Parts: sequence; structure tokens; C-alpha cells
Amino acid sequence: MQKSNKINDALNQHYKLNVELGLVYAHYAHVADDEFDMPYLGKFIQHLSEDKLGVHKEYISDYFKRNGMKLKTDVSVAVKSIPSDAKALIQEVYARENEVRDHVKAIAKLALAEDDYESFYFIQWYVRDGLKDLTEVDDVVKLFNSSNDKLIIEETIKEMVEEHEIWG
Amino acid sequence: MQKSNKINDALNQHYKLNVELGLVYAHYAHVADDEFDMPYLGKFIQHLSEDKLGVHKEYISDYFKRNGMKLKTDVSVAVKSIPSDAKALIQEVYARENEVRDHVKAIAKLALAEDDYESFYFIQWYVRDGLKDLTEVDDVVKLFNSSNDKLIIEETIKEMVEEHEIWG
Amino acid sequence: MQKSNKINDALNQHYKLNVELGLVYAHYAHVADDEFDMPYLGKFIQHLSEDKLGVHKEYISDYFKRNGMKLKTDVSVAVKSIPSDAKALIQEVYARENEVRDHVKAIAKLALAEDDYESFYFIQWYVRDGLKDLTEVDDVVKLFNSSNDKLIIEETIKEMVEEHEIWG
Amino acid sequence: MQKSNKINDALNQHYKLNVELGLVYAHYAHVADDEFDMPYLGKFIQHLSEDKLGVHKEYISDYFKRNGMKLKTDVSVAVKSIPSDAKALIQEVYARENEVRDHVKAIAKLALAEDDYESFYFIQWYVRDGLKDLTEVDDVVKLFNSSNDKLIIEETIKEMVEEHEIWG
Amino acid sequence: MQKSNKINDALNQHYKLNVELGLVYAHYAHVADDEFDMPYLGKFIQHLSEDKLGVHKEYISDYFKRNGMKLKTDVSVAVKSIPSDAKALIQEVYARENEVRDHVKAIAKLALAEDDYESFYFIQWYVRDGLKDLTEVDDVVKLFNSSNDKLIIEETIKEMVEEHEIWG
Amino acid sequence: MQKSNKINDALNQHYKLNVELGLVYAHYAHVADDEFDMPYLGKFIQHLSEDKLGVHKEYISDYFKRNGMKLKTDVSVAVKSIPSDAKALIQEVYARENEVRDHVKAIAKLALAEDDYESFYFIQWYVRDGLKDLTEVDDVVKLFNSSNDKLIIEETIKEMVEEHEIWG
Ligand SMILES: [Cl-]
Ligand SMILES: [Cl-]
Ligand SMILES: [Cl-]
Ligand SMILES: [Cl-]
Ligand SMILES: [Cl-]
Ligand SMILES: [Cl-]
Ligand SMILES: [Cl-]
Ligand SMILES: [Cl-]
Ligand SMILES: [Cl-]
Ligand SMILES: [Cl-]
Ligand SMILES: [Cl-]
Ligand SMILES: [Cl-]
Ligand SMILES: [Cl-]
Ligand SMILES: [Cl-]
Ligand SMILES: [Cl-]
Ligand SMILES: [Cl-]
Ligand SMILES: [Cl-]
Ligand SMILES: [Cl-]
Ligand SMILES: [Cl-]
Ligand SMILES: [Cl-]
Ligand SMILES: [Cl-]
Ligand SMILES: [Cl-]
Ligand SMILES: [Cl-]
Ligand SMILES: [Cl-]
Ligand SMILES: [Fe+3]
Ligand SMILES: [Fe+3]
Ligand SMILES: [Fe+3]
Ligand SMILES: [Fe+3]
Ligand SMILES: [Fe+3]
Ligand SMILES: [Fe+3]
Ligand SMILES: [Fe+3]
Ligand SMILES: [Fe+3]
Ligand SMILES: [Fe+3]
Ligand SMILES: [Fe+3]
Ligand SMILES: [Fe+3]
Ligand SMILES: [Fe+3]
Ligand SMILES: [Fe+3]
Ligand SMILES: [Fe+3]
Ligand SMILES: [Fe+3]
Ligand SMILES: [Fe+3]
Ligand SMILES: [Fe+3]
Ligand SMILES: [Fe+3]
Ligand SMILES: [Fe+3]
Ligand SMILES: [Fe+3]
Ligand SMILES: [Fe+3]
Ligand SMILES: [Fe+3]
Ligand SMILES: [Fe+3]
Ligand SMILES: [Fe+3]
Ligand SMILES: [Fe+3]
Ligand SMILES: [Fe+3]
Ligand SMILES: [Fe+3]
Ligand SMILES: [Fe+3]
Ligand SMILES: [Fe+3]
Ligand SMILES: [Fe+3]
Ligand SMILES: [Fe+3]
Ligand SMILES: [Fe+3]
Ligand SMILES: [Fe+3]
Ligand SMILES: [Fe+3]
Ligand SMILES: [Fe+3]
Ligand SMILES: [Fe+3]
Ligand SMILES: [Fe+3]
Ligand SMILES: [Fe+3]
Ligand SMILES: [Fe+3]
Ligand SMILES: [Fe+3]
Ligand SMILES: [Fe+3]
Ligand SMILES: [Fe+3]
Ligand SMILES: [Fe+3]
Ligand SMILES: [Fe+3]
Ligand SMILES: [Fe+3]
Ligand SMILES: [Fe+3]
Ligand SMILES: [Fe+3]
Ligand SMILES: [Fe+3]
Ligand SMILES: [Fe+3]
Ligand SMILES: [Fe+3]
Ligand SMILES: [Fe+3]
Ligand SMILES: [Fe+3]
Ligand SMILES: [Fe+3]
Ligand SMILES: [Fe+3]
Ligand SMILES: [Fe+3]
Ligand SMILES: [Fe+3]
Ligand SMILES: [Fe+3]
Ligand SMILES: [Fe+3]
Ligand SMILES: [Fe+3]
Ligand SMILES: [Fe+3]
Ligand SMILES: [Mg+2]
Ligand SMILES: [Mg+2]
Ligand SMILES: [Mg+2]
Ligand SMILES: [Mg+2]
Ligand SMILES: [Mg+2]
Ligand SMILES: [Mg+2]
Repeated sequence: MQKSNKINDALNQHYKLNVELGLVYAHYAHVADDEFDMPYLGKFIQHLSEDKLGVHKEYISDYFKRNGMKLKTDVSVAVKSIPSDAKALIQEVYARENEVRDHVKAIAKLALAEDDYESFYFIQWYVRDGLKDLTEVDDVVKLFNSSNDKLIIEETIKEMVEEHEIWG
Repeated sequence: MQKSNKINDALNQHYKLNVELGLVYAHYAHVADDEFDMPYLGKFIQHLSEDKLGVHKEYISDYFKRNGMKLKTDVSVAVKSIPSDAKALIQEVYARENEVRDHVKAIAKLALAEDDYESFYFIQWYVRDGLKDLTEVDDVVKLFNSSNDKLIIEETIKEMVEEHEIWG
Repeated sequence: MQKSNKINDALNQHYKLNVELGLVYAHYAHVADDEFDMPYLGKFIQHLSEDKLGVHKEYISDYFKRNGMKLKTDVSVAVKSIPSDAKALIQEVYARENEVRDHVKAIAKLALAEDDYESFYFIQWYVRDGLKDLTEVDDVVKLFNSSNDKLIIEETIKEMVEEHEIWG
Repeated sequence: MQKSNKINDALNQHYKLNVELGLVYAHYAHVADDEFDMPYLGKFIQHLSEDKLGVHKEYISDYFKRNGMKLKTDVSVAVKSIPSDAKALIQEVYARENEVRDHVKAIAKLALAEDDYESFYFIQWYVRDGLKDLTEVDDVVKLFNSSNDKLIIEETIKEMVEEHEIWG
Repeated sequence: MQKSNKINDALNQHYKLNVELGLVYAHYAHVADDEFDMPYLGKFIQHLSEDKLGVHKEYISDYFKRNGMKLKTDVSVAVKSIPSDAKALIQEVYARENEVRDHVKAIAKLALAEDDYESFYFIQWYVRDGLKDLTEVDDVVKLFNSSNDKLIIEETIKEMVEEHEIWG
Repeated sequence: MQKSNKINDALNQHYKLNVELGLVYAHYAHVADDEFDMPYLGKFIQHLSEDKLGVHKEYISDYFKRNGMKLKTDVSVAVKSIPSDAKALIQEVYARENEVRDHVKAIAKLALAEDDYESFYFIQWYVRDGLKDLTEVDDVVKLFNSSNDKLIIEETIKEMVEEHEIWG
């Protein structure tokens, strides 16, 4: 029952992505409220920041404790440019969440290639959450194409931040 | 009522410290439970990680929204070596918390030098919390000098993780 | 423990400002609802009027009772011109609240220059409230730049008038 | 249904009286507790200050919103001399409240002279309150003629500040 | 983050003052009830004795535990003369409480001179309480100038011994 | 029914002992937690400090009020040396409590020699409490001879600080 080093590597990479994405999202949330005058969009992005810097990373660490895998902490992130407006901020978040889905697929494929069924089981959570988080972000992006009034959008977002049988 | 760039710089530096310290503490918490077989010490360090990556950073961002100061996100951290044992892990945390106190003092001094009384008010929270957090860490360090049995220490720590009128 | 006459003067000046600002705000609230057809903006300005003519002045009087300082009542205010629209009404309120912050800073500086630490303690409330009140006003100003529909703005304001750990 | 300019003038004058009387009463309340060592008399005068700077002025503004009358804000008040003792302080309040009654009578007379029955209806509140407020003040004045002991008077006043079918 | 020896000295001095003042107040409370036949005045002075020998001293000790400062216990007090009457007993208490305020100011000044912002934070409690305790004592002193009947005064004091947003 | 001057003297001496012992115990409690890293032992000694500086002294003062005896306040205490360890700290407390018992016996003997049966009745409380307090202290001393692990002792003490039909 020796741990897979490839899976160990891939999951340390996912830990990093989650840490760094959450830090970018914290800045993006600040910018939503401060510069773009959209506090509820900020609360949405802040809640996603906390999701990435919380359970998304913690489950990897917990799993590692259980199987012998080593946790690595190497984090480098800088927000050097901000999107121009709020539509583009949420569109950037979307693209980053679609990339999460790609990364998770690769891990699942690797687990099966490695006959690591515990790792294939563990990553099902992230397979499901990849679509859940993408859908939540997609719901907000759409509002920017349904209304040209920031305060309507803001009112719709505040009802969003106030489980599906499959997608959680 | 123009914002101080020195104070802006100093507080962006404190944001970074908090982010990075919290990430080191997350790794240290993992190591406490996994390698040093001390789960309750890990819960203590995890709760401190979440304090640093939460309110400690968020208050700076909130303050910036209110005053015009710019938030910067530039984070670089790597855990390249781990302390040898649990005593030394909590002693490293202590040293890092004593350095927090030094950094906070400098900000308070600067605020007064700048006649930025809103910033002197805002940092009182961190002045107080510098001693509070240091004391919490100090209480754990002491246990390692009061007992040579990991499980006694663990039992004492679990009652610690289950407000002072001045120190919060 | 003799009272500072400079601090006495400065705080009698702050009492006057608060009385007079509250009276201007009462008129401005009336104008918001009557002429600009924005009743919820009026309730916001009325609540700020009552804040200025209440606790803001009362705490100064209470403090004076406790320390020997003399209260002076000399009030002169006339609303001779009204802003053209609602955006400009809330922008005028903003400017007047930013000036409050300047005045409070001066008092805090003076207290420290005078070694009047009771007065430096007493004014911390106003240091904090200077930013709190400015932020509340800033939140409303922003709405006028996020929507060109008075009734959307009105709906957003009514959820605002229906404590932060630092800013109160 | 065009608004009466005479009634508009008279009611803007009553608004001013109420604002200014309330400000004098706030100072007088401070003096009662601080200099005359009578805190409960101060609470009585403070409650009358808040009555004058609250409902007494607000109803005029509300009425104006409803009928087209213009609100004017021109306030000038200075407390340049204080009565010598507490008896005389409450006797001054009395005289000022008896003058309120005269002013209200004039408004009622004018409304009838103008065939402004909405204004005659609106001022009935102030006709009634003119006697109510005068009676409350009269009850306190009497105590100063019933006892030569400040603390007896104070004890009687504190039970006063802890509706008649006609007088409200 | 080395502790200030001057601040250590000054706070050991404040500990002593509090211990000794509380012991004088215990005797003074006894004298109020026994010799001056004023039991409620005694309960007031006893509650102040317990305040000085409790939180006032304990917070200093707690603070010392947290920062490395050394507690010293050197106490010398003797009540060799008693004031002649009750008015003078409460007037002596007043003078001793006004001196507390002077001593606390000096500590705050020293903390700022020393750039000891933790100590400046810790002493804010005592800055505030210096005025609070003085005001409580002042309220009783006044009664002796408002009535020449011990039992009226006693009745007023018993309602006093049966938080302000700023002064606690 | 004239009061005994010998009993008056002896009870003024017991008042002094209680005041001074309580002050030594407050320092000893501080040392237990700070230097000896034993917070629960400190809470035990702090509770004994408060017992001595509270009821133990107050009952003497109350008794004096009732019988004509004069209270004297002459207090001199300095903690010039601290015991080396925690065992010795609690052993010093023990010795001081055994001496309390001797002193109380003398008072009881004197009361009977003086035919002061009210004083013999009053001191029964202290006769009983002499053994009660000694037993409480004895229970802690024993722990230091039952375990060589500070944290076991600490855990046992914390269940002690979380009435016998005879001994109270
Ligand atoms: Cl870079
Ligand atoms: Cl935007
Ligand atoms: Cl995409
Ligand atoms: Cl693969
Ligand atoms: Cl590296
Ligand atoms: Cl270990
Ligand atoms: Cl260190
Ligand atoms: Cl500086
Ligand atoms: Cl004018
Ligand atoms: Cl408008
Ligand atoms: Cl402005
Ligand atoms: Cl200045
Ligand atoms: Cl004038
Ligand atoms: Cl008077
Ligand atoms: Cl009259
Ligand atoms: Cl007429
Ligand atoms: Cl002497
Ligand atoms: Cl007397
Ligand atoms: Cl004095
Ligand atoms: Cl100094
Ligand atoms: Cl000595
Ligand atoms: Cl020890
Ligand atoms: Cl012994
Ligand atoms: Cl004998
Ligand atoms: Fe906001
Ligand atoms: Fe969610
Ligand atoms: Fe765009
Ligand atoms: Fe998620
Ligand atoms: Fe809605
Ligand atoms: Fe809803
Ligand atoms: Fe809702
Ligand atoms: Fe809804
Ligand atoms: Fe809704
Ligand atoms: Fe709903
Ligand atoms: Fe576990
Ligand atoms: Fe905590
Ligand atoms: Fe070691
Ligand atoms: Fe903290
Ligand atoms: Fe246990
Ligand atoms: Fe427990
Ligand atoms: Fe438990
Ligand atoms: Fe327990
Ligand atoms: Fe337990
Ligand atoms: Fe418990
Ligand atoms: Fe309306
Ligand atoms: Fe408010
Ligand atoms: Fe405009
Ligand atoms: Fe305010
Ligand atoms: Fe709505
Ligand atoms: Fe709502
Ligand atoms: Fe609602
Ligand atoms: Fe709603
Ligand atoms: Fe709604
Ligand atoms: Fe709501
Ligand atoms: Fe008062
Ligand atoms: Fe009333
Ligand atoms: Fe007179
Ligand atoms: Fe009225
Ligand atoms: Fe009564
Ligand atoms: Fe009653
Ligand atoms: Fe009552
Ligand atoms: Fe009653
Ligand atoms: Fe009563
Ligand atoms: Fe009653
Ligand atoms: Fe009694
Ligand atoms: Fe109190
Ligand atoms: Fe006298
Ligand atoms: Fe106090
Ligand atoms: Fe009564
Ligand atoms: Fe009562
Ligand atoms: Fe009562
Ligand atoms: Fe009562
Ligand atoms: Fe009563
Ligand atoms: Fe009551
Ligand atoms: Fe502790
Ligand atoms: Fe006990
Ligand atoms: Fe030993
Ligand atoms: Fe006892
Ligand atoms: Fe236990
Ligand atoms: Fe238990
Ligand atoms: Fe328990
Ligand atoms: Fe238990
Ligand atoms: Fe237990
Ligand atoms: Fe139990
Ligand atoms: Mg295969
Ligand atoms: Mg300067
Ligand atoms: Mg200076
Ligand atoms: Mg007619
Ligand atoms: Mg300096
Ligand atoms: Mg015999």
C-alpha cells in the first residue's frame, strides 16, 4: 500500500493552486467592493476565497496524514494587474475555475492509471466541486449580460449569497 | 485627509506577514499531528493559521476600503525545513509571534509620527492581539517544560482549545 | 489635574459643529424626500442628523461635567442654498463628514501635545466614528454612480437603514 | 388648495423657536447637573430639549412636505447668561413655555382667519402640547417652593421622569 | 521586545497605591457606618476598596505575567487619623482619586516616551477608570452640599449602589 | 458589657495578619503561574488571598461595629524572597496556615479567660476555618509528593478549584 509519488506531486500542486487562487480572490473581492462599488460581488468572491483556502486545501492535508504522503508548502503569488471592470473580474474567476476542472481531471486520470483507488475516491469530491463552483460563478457572470445596472446585479447577487442531490 | 503612503506600505507589509505566517502555521499544524503525533497541538496551530489568514488580513483590507489606501498582494513563502520536534515547533511559533509585536509597534509609532490617528486607532487592535496571541502560544510552550509525556501535554492542550477585559 | 483651555475650546467647537451639521442635515433630509422624491435617502440623512444632535454633542457635555470644562452654546446656521440634485446632496454630506475627520485629528493631536490622556481617550470614539460615518455616507454616494434610476437607488438605501469589530 | 404664505411664515418661526429652545434647554440641563448638582432636574430638561428638537420640529417639516410649504432653516442662539440657581432655571423654562402657548394661539387664530382648516387641525396638537409641557414644567417649579432641600426635590423629580385623555 | 524598566517601576508603584488605598478605604468604610452612622456611604467606600484591591491590582499582575515584568510587593500603610465627619471623609477620598488620575497620566506619558504601545494600550483602562471612579466619588460629595440631613443623603446613596459608552 | 481591650488588641492583630497574608498570597499566586508555570496552583492561592482579604478581615470589622471595639489599620508587608519551587511555595503557605491556627487558639483562650462569650462565639468561625483552610492547602501539598509531573499536579488542582457538615 505504498503511496504514489506522482499522485503526491499532483495533489501538492492542487494545494498550491488553491492557496494562490484564494489569495487572488481575496484581492479581487476587495476590488469589487472598493473600486467597482459592488459589495455583494465581493462577498461572493470572498466566500470563494475562503473555500479555496479552507476545505480545498485542508482535505489534501488530511488525506496526506492518512496515507503517508508529504505536504509541501511553496507559494508564490502576486496580483500585478486587475481586470478593468466587474464583468471582467468575474470572467477571470470563471476561467480560473474552468482550469480547476481540467486539473482535477488529470488527477483522476492519474489515479486510475496508478490503480490508486483511495485517491480516485478522494478526488471525486473535487470532481463534483469543480462543476459546483464553476456553476456558482457562471450564475453571476450571466447577470452582467442580463442587466446594465450595477445595482440590479448587486440586488440579484445578494439573494445568491443568502445542496443539489448530485452536485453538492 | 489624504492617506499616508508610509502607513499604506507598512500595513501592506503586515498583510503579507499574516498571509505567510498562516500558511507556515498550516504546514506546522499538519506536522504536529502527522509526524509528531500531536493532534491537539495541531488544532492550536491551525486555529492560529486561520486567525492570521482571516481577521488579521481582513481588517487591513476593510480599512483600506474605507480610507483610500491600496491593497497589494505579493506573497512568497516556502517551508523548506521543519523543526525537529514539537517543542521546537511551538518555540518557533513563539519567536514569530514576538516579531509580530515588534512590527506592530513600529506601525503605531509611525502613525503617531504621521499624525494618522485613525491608523493609530485601527492598530490598537493589533497591539492588543500581539500580546494575546503571544500569551496563548506561551501557554503551550510551557507545557513542554512541565511534562516529558506527549499525552499529558496533549490532554492539557485539548482543554485550552475547548475574553480578558483588556487583552481580548 | 487642571483642565486644558485649548482642549476646552476645541471641544466646544466640535459641539457647535455637530449641532449645526445636524440642523443642516435635517433640512437636507426634508429636501431629499420632498423635492428629490427620495424618502429613504431622507431617512438616512435624518438618522445622521439625530446622531450629530444627540450622542455627538452629549458626550462632550458629559465629559465636561466630569472634568470641569465649561460648555458653551453659540449656534449660528442658515441653509441658504440647496444642492441641485440628490447626488450632490449626498456629496455635500460627504465633504462635511471628511471635514469632521480633519477636526477630530486636530483634537487628538492637541491632546497629546497637552498630555491630556483623558481627552485623548475620550476622542478615540470620535476618531473611530469619523471613519464610520464617512463610510456610511460613502456607501450611499456610490449608488448614484451605479444606477441612473432613482427607485433602484431608493430600494438599495432602504436595505441600508434596515457593528464592525473595530469601526463600531 | 394653495398654501398660505402667512401660515408658512408662522410655522417656520415655530420651527426656529423649537430648535433654539431645545438648544438652550440642553445647556440648562447640563448646568442643572453640573453646577447645581441636580441630575434629575437635568434629565427633565434634557427630555424637554429632545422633545423640542424632535417631534415639535419634525411635524412641521412633515406637514410642509405634504402641503407645499417651504421649510426654512435660520438658527441663531447663544446662552450668554445662566440663571443663578435651580429655582430660577426652571422658572425661566416656565416663562419660555408660556410664551410657546402665546405663539401657538396666534397660529391657530391665523389659520382660522385664513380658512386653512388643515393648518387649524395640524396645530391642535401644539395647542394641547402647549398646556401639557407647561404643566410638566409647573410641577417641577412647585417643588422648589415646597422644600428647601435639594435632595428631596431631586427624589421627587426622579419619580416624575420614571397620557391624560385630553392633554396627552 | 524587551520590557521597559521605567514602566515596570511605575506600574509596581501603581500596584502599591491601589493596595494601600483600598486598605484605607476599608477603614474609612468602617468609620462611615460605625462612627458617622452612615452605612450606605460605607458600602460605597467598601466597593471602592474592593475595586482597588481587586481588578486594579490584578490587571497589573496579569500584564506582568504576559510581558516579563516583575511584580514587587512592598506595602506600608497606617491610618493614623480619621477625618472629622462624613463630608470630609468623602472629600479625602476625592482627593486621593484625583491623585490617581495624575499618576495614570504619568504612566501614559512614559509609555509613549518609551514607545511601549502595549503599555499605552494597557493603561487606557486606567485612564478611563480614573475619571469614572472620580465621578462616582464626586456624585456622593455633592450630596453633602445639597442636604444637611444625614438620612436624606443616606437614602440617595443607597440608590447609587443599587456602563457609560465611553467611561465604562 | 464593656469591651475587652485585650480581645480588641488580639483581633486587630488578626486583621493585620489576614491582610498581610493575603497580599503575600497574591504575589505567590503570580509566581506560581508565571515562574513555576502552574496556573491552577495560582488560582488556588489567589482564592486564598481573596479569602484572607475578604471575609476574614470583614468579619472582624463588622464585629467591631457591633461591640465598640476599635479597628486599627497598620499594615507592613514585603515579599523579599520567593520560594525556589512550587512545592516549597505551597509548603510555605501551609506553615503560615498552621500558624493561623495557633493564633486563633490564643484568641479563644483569651475570650474564655476574659468571660467574653460573644467573642468566644465569634471566633468559633475562625477555629473551624483554621482547620478547613489548612486542609485545603494540605491537599495540594500532597500532590507534589504523589507525582513528579507538573501537568498531572495541575490537572488534579483544577478539579479542586472547580461544605463539610462540621468544617464548612
Ligand atoms: Cl513579481
Ligand atoms: Cl465596474
Ligand atoms: Cl474560460
Ligand atoms: Cl495519467
Ligand atoms: Cl525556494
Ligand atoms: Cl515530538
Ligand atoms: Cl523569541
Ligand atoms: Cl516612526
Ligand atoms: Cl444669513
Ligand atoms: Cl434628484
Ligand atoms: Cl470631500
Ligand atoms: Cl497640536
Ligand atoms: Cl452673541
Ligand atoms: Cl441651586
Ligand atoms: Cl411666565
Ligand atoms: Cl390672525
Ligand atoms: Cl506608623
Ligand atoms: Cl458625620
Ligand atoms: Cl482634590
Ligand atoms: Cl515621561
Ligand atoms: Cl523591607
Ligand atoms: Cl516549580
Ligand atoms: Cl508547618
Ligand atoms: Cl489567655
Ligand atoms: Fe461596505
Ligand atoms: Fe458555497
Ligand atoms: Fe467591459
Ligand atoms: Fe468549492
Ligand atoms: Fe430584492
Ligand atoms: Fe430572499
Ligand atoms: Fe433576503
Ligand atoms: Fe427576496
Ligand atoms: Fe429581496
Ligand atoms: Fe429568499
Ligand atoms: Fe487525527
Ligand atoms: Fe483565539
Ligand atoms: Fe528537543
Ligand atoms: Fe490573533
Ligand atoms: Fe482530562
Ligand atoms: Fe473541560
Ligand atoms: Fe472537556
Ligand atoms: Fe476537563
Ligand atoms: Fe478533561
Ligand atoms: Fe472545562
Ligand atoms: Fe413620505
Ligand atoms: Fe448609525
Ligand atoms: Fe447632477
Ligand atoms: Fe456618528
Ligand atoms: Fe428589494
Ligand atoms: Fe432585507
Ligand atoms: Fe427588508
Ligand atoms: Fe431584502
Ligand atoms: Fe428587499
Ligand atoms: Fe435583510
Ligand atoms: Fe451624573
Ligand atoms: Fe414628555
Ligand atoms: Fe433664589
Ligand atoms: Fe412637547
Ligand atoms: Fe423615593
Ligand atoms: Fe416609583
Ligand atoms: Fe422608582
Ligand atoms: Fe417610588
Ligand atoms: Fe421611590
Ligand atoms: Fe412608581
Ligand atoms: Fe449595619
Ligand atoms: Fe463600580
Ligand atoms: Fe464639617
Ligand atoms: Fe475603578
Ligand atoms: Fe427612596
Ligand atoms: Fe430604586
Ligand atoms: Fe431601590
Ligand atoms: Fe427608588
Ligand atoms: Fe427608593
Ligand atoms: Fe431604581
Ligand atoms: Fe494564563
Ligand atoms: Fe474556599
Ligand atoms: Fe524542591
Ligand atoms: Fe478561610
Ligand atoms: Fe482531567
Ligand atoms: Fe470534574
Ligand atoms: Fe471539570
Ligand atoms: Fe473531571
Ligand atoms: Fe477532568
Ligand atoms: Fe467533577
Ligand atoms: Mg490498468
Ligand atoms: Mg508630532
Ligand atoms: Mg510631549
Ligand atoms: Mg371668516
Ligand atoms: Mg518618540
Ligand atoms: Mg473563669
